[PDB]
Amino acid sequence: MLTEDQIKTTFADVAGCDEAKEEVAELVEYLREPSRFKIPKGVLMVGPPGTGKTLLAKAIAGEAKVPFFTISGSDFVEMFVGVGASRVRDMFEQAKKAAPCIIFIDEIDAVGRQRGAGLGGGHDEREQTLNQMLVEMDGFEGNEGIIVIAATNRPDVLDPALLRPGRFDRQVVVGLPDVRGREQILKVHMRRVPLAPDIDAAIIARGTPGFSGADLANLVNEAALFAARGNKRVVSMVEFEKAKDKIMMGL
Repeated sequence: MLTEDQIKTTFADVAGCDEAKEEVAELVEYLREPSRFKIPKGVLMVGPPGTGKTLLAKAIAGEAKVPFFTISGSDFVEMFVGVGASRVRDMFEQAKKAAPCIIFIDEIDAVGRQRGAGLGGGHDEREQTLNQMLVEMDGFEGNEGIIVIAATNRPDVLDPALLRPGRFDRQVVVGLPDVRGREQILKVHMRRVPLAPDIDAAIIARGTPGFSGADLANLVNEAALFAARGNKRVVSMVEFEKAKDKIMMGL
């Protein structure tokens, strides 16, 4: 299925990520004015879970004032079964009507998973789906202003056909926030939460190395939940301590 985002996302909607926002500047400029521009074709957002990879892709589109499309390669939500070459073609043809635009391939880890022991997939619709995505990118003339984006933490596990020149041959690092980034992100997610005098986002950040953006959003949520559980009007540092610990037990 091809979907389109109906609400714009911009960099204002992305907490932190300052480094990656700078790195994608060139992509935003290409989408705004493709004829002015090697040319971007496929971009992989590379980083661990929770760094906001798909979110940043959506934000590029809103910064450039272009549509954000998503392609799904399976009609079933818990299993990747493919949609086949014809459906892939139809999805690219319809998105290309609206170029310049971003086309985001959902779940590239599944779509690009290596399955044939190098012998190919034949009539397996999963490989038919992958192969047609590659063919469609190779058919871009590069004046259209289309960027195809996907997201992974393991680019080298993907079918190497995906990473050849002209396909997903650019990677953008979307990494974990550093301690300054964590404080920045926490402040965003705490803005509408009632805080005790003892709250110090810098101290929370010191105690949360390796937390992703999602982890930080969830940390604030779990602290707020502990405050609710304790019937407290505001969220204090002890609710953050309880939240941080609960989260460090999912592991």
